[PDB]
Amino acid sequence: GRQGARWGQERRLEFIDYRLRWDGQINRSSLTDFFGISVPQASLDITEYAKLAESNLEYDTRARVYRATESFKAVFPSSAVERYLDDLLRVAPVAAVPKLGRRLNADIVGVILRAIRETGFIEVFYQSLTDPEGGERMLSPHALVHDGNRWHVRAYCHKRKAFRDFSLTRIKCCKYVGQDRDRADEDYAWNTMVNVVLTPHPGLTPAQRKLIENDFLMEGGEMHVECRRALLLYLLFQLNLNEADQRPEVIQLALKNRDEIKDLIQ
Amino acid sequence: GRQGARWGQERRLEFIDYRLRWDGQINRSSLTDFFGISVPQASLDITEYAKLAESNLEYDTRARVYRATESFKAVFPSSAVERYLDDLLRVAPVAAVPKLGRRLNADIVGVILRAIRETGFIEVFYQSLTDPEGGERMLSPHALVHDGNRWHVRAYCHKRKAFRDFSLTRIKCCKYVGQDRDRADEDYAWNTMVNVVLTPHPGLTPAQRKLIENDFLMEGGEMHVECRRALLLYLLFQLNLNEADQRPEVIQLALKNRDEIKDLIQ
Repeated sequence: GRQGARWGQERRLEFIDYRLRWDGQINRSSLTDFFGISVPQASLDITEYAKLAESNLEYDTRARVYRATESFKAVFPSSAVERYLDDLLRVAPVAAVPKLGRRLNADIVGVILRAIRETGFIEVFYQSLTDPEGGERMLSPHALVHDGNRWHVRAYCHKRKAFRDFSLTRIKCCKYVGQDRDRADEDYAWNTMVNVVLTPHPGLTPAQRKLIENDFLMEGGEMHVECRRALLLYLLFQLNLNEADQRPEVIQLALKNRDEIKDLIQ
Repeated sequence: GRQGARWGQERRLEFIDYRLRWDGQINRSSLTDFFGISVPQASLDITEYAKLAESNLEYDTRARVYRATESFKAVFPSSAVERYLDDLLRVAPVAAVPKLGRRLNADIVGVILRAIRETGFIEVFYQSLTDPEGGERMLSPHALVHDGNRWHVRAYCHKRKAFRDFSLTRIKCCKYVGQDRDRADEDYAWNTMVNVVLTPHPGLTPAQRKLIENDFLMEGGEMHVECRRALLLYLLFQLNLNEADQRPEVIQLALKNRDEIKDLIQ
């Protein structure tokens, strides 16, 4: 009722805050288009956003948009994540492809977050298709990493004496067991910044070569992205350059009837 | 201040609501581990959740967890999306791989949502690497589809007289232009349910064959997933079965220095 209305309105205020942060402006008809609300309601939402931050935005009468002011500081922490729009879209017409992969375990994630926050020791049972028997492992983690769909923890392995990555869905048990020293400054790969230069794939026709350079805002046929050395492997996966242990276990399934399901594709 | 505290607490109430929906229970130490709050605060959060739905949960003194009651109905719409935990993790230690892909355009998404809601005509400029020149197109959409990272719109193409998929980042312009008739019941592929049977990949050793069947809860070495015919192609991408037009444009980049960046991988 009222709680459902205040909850729904709060997401629209986060939409406003997001649009101002990333696009620099918002139209009243953006709210009506996106959420299916009336023009009056969109006017109430904009007024409510202004009560939280009176100088975050300003109406431009000629253009008929609200623009982010010079003093704009986002009101909600959610505005900082680029993909938050995807979440707003998914929560407030929309359909999903079936996810084959395993579901993230909130208990294991919580223990790892605690251990990162407190620089703790954790004892895990890690089990992978590369070593099916699995084994217990002693880790000191210092970062939880999002790779599109997949999560992995960056941690110090103590028997092995090196910093490594561990896929969250391959962690079957996770227990906090002690307090450690901070090691983050010894993970050189994690801290070394690499300037990755991308160009349009050789072989593209002139037209698709110019399209891709326009789509990715390249200067002189080049694009620059800063990556930590310990994350290069994950960036290259997006370009489909490698294919191996650190990809999902879903890849290791197979269709019982590959002939019959292929016919059904159109 | 107070607004920041009520906003932060609301995410913890959504965590509670999510855990009850998906895991059936929540521990007080789950809140403290995940959010870094004090035990007293976690007690205040649980009490606040109970005020919204007094019978959604019940404390089990022996196990020391709050369990979802028989009458549990989620309090927040966000609890319905499995991947909402990933969003809570990303908003409230955490790092991200650089996203190479283009950012979702909220204006275009809003026009498409409006057209789906109102069964409208839309006029788009669609531009792809398969046809670089691009072209204007007349579409009547009826679903917005999430495929992990990627979005596409399922729509009726009128010059072509068929239902097709259109990647959202390849839509460069989108305008609502008219009102249409409802066509959803004529999209047979979208409405035809397919029972996809998956098995462990042939060739796996006995150990990794049993691991994967335990990980995906298979009965008799088999797994069943319902897919709409018009979504089979996207399910097969997760198994890496095809590789082509409907994958990201990012795949069509290349590393300027493939030798130097390969050395840096460890």
